[PDB]
Amino acid sequence: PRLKSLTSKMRVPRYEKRVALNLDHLILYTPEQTDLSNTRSTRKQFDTWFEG
Amino acid sequence: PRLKSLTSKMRVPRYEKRVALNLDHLILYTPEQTDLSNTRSTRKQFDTWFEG
Repeated sequence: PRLKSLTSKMRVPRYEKRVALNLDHLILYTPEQTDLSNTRSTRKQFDTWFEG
Repeated sequence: PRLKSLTSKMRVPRYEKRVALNLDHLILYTPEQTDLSNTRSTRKQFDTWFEG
């Protein structure tokens, strides 16, 4: 006996009724936390400084 | 011996005397609490964002 975390009967928004929006294939998405923030800048900027 | 929750001899408002206003067929109405609030917005808005 085993199972998964995410579910489908959960209370979730619905455009129309049958639709479930937060598609439950997102099991694999956990990049670095700080890497996503705004407090760190972007890779493009980091490049253009390094080139200028 | 059995019975129901709601009653008729209860103190209730009355337009005129014979009338009972909170019609006692409301046994079946318990949608989700948050679904009724104002703190969550409406399904129409949720659609028009999703379409815009």
